[PDB]
Amino acid sequence: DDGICKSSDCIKSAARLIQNMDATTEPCTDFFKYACGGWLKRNVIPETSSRYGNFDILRDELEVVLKDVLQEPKTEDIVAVQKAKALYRSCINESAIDSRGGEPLLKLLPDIYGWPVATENWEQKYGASWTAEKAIAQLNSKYGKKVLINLFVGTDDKNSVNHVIHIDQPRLGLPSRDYYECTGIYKEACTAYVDFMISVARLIRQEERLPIDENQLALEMNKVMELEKEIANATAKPEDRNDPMLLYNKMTLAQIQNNFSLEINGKPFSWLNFTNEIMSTVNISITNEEDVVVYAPEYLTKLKPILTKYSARDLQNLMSWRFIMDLVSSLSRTYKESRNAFRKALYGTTSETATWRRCANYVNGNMENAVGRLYVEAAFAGESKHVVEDLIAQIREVFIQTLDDLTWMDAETKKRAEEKALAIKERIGYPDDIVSNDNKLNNEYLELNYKEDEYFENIIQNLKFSQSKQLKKLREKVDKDEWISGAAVVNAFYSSGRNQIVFPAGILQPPFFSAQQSNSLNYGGIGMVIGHEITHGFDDNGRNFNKDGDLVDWWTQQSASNFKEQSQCMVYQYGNFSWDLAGGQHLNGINTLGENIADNGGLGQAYRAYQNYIKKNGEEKLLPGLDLNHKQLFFLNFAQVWCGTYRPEYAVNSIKTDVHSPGNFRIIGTLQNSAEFSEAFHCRKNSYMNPEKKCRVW
Ligand SMILES: O=C(N[C@H]1CCS[C@H]2CCC[C@@H](C(=O)O)N2C1=O)[C@@H](S)Cc1ccccc1
Ligand SMILES: *[C@@H]1O[C@H](CO)[C@@H](O)[C@H](O)[C@H]1NC(C)=O
Ligand SMILES: *[C@@H]1O[C@H](CO)[C@@H](O)[C@H](O)[C@H]1NC(C)=O
Ligand SMILES: *[C@@H]1O[C@H](CO)[C@@H](O)[C@H](O)[C@H]1NC(C)=O
Ligand SMILES: *[C@@H]1O[C@H](CO)[C@@H](O)[C@H](O)[C@H]1NC(C)=O
Ligand SMILES: [Zn+2]
Repeated sequence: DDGICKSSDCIKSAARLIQNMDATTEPCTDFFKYACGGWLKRNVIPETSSRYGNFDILRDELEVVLKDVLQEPKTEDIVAVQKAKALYRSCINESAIDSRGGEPLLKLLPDIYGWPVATENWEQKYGASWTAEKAIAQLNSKYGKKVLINLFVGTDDKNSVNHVIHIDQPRLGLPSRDYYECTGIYKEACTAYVDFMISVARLIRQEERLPIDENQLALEMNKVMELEKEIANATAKPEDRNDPMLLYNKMTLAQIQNNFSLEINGKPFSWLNFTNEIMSTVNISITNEEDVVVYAPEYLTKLKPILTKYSARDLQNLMSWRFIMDLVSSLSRTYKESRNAFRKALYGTTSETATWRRCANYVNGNMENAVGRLYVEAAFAGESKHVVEDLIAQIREVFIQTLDDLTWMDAETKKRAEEKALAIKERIGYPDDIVSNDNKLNNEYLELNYKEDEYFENIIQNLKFSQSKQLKKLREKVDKDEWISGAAVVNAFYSSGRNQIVFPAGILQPPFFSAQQSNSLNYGGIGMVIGHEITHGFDDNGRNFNKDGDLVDWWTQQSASNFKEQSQCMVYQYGNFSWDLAGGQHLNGINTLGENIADNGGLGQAYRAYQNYIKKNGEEKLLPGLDLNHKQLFFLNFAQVWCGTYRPEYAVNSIKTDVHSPGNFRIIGTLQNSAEFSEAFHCRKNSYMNPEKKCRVW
């Protein structure tokens, strides 16, 4: 007995670890290169990917399973499954889609008050009866597209069992407000955006047999850009939306009318009319004392002088465009190709992913429980669920025990933190009844009826369905049994309004987890993920919500002040990271703070749980071909979760839009703060990976 594990499962783990690492790099100088340098040398980002790495590879591999389970009818399939497969088949039939051209979009445009640039005599046909209230509400209520003013039904932050109407600033056509500077690194994207507008307007006019005036098209679409630039500059930055206590402003609709008046197309904007135009689609009446949560009061105030300068036509040119730009990829090849330069500018990709991949993901996104059922029956093992349950119990207890060691909280706040940690609701794998209750699964989709030659009608039906569902919830209680993710997902989640952590079946696989892989690897993989999600209940957002999901302050003044002091260290740390792929720009340490807190706390929680495991059960057998002990393998597996790279165009995008740090800096930043990492690899003091100053929250 040489002490070495020689099982097939140890062999597969060892081979993967060996192939990804670059042992010629000193781990204490750059652990990203040490852990991932072999992967980087062997791989090139595919033409269809904006990012590539071990996470993206797992998602690509999950898509293969979805293809296998969606593409073949089975006699015993229940109606829910038949519908998912029919939807899939409608999506992959490009011949049927191509033969329809843009006709499905042409049929639809009268229902959204047209697109003026592709309409003759727009003012007479649609301007005559146009109102901002009706035009915005139509896009919202029927198609789920929120333009200018984002009104939605969501959970009440301060009463987690109830729903309430929210009003917020809208999303933009470009990835973030920064893009609307339209200079330097943003210039290509802005140019491509307007060219994309022009190209689609041109295609529609061609198919409608209208004359093309290239100068007129450019005049109108550049006016769309000038309008959206003003909208973008009026929106609040993410850094100014990160305190949920300050974001929550509840007031009546009468208050909203008194305090946020708008004059659009020369008409006073009626908030009550706007709200009822939306809620009437689900037979719900609204009066002026309805409570509303306004997340963006400053934005509405800034919108007043903006919208007085624009006509109904100018607004509808932007409003319909924001919907159309989403639809062209559901039309014929000619319409699909109009997006090529825009896609390359935002993502760097030169080709769309395989049709069957896009379609598998589309069906999974819209029928998550039907596809989840098919996925787990094909790919998810039995006892896995129970093993992960036990790992969650260990890490939950480690979090609670660590509270005693934390010197920056008083006893009262620690007790409240333990209360919340004990109340976190765990969801593992999949909801049992997507497999065991056919009636319930069929009835979830009963109102959907797909036609296999009508992909466009199918996706439009799905837009209407999911928006009707959302709006109808206004007077209903929150369903505590609902899962915040489908099972066929390679991710994990935390919900502060439900105080719920979820680990879908899709993430319960190597490198994160296998009942047959070494425990060092499981703790460094899924163990860290579990701690990450629990720690989200206590990050700069989650800490503001109590055990029942309510936005209520349970912190003493001193402990809250200390939380900000401790977390400020990480704001500065990650904000000092320069990203070469993003042109040398610095990460946003405020926007990534929550995820960085979760990374740093979660890895430590997982490590301490692994130490307790060894205390109780003894050391594991070593892996063959690796001169690394199991403490070292714990950190190596953590790091290899994040092996990957980015296209420069997408790095410019993600550094502004991603609330996570890039994988390489999740590795460097977290391990820089870990004394245990530097103990395991015997890093000299003030080596790059072992700075004397270390940040710590949880
Ligand atoms: O870090 C997370 N999840 C990531 C998963 C990698 S990709 C990343 C970048 C793009 C935006 C976003 C997306 O997947 O859409 N995203 C995520 O959610 C947390 S919450 C869950 C998790 C934590 C640690 C290991 C594995 C999972
Ligand atoms: C694709 O759609 C066309 C037109 O409806 C139909 O004739 C053809 O059989 C479909 N192909 C498949 C593989 O279902
Ligand atoms: C952007 O918005 C701010 C705040 O309303 C304003 O002061 C500034 O002039 C705006 N910039 C442009 C270019 O409109
Ligand atoms: C909203 O106002 C319009 C007139 O601009 C009116 O035709 C419509 O019936 C109103 N809708 C509701 C729900 O009151
Ligand atoms: C970098 O770190 C220093 C030291 O804490 C801090 O003062 C500075 O603001 C940080 N810079 C960024 C961009 O985060
Ligand atoms: Zn996270």
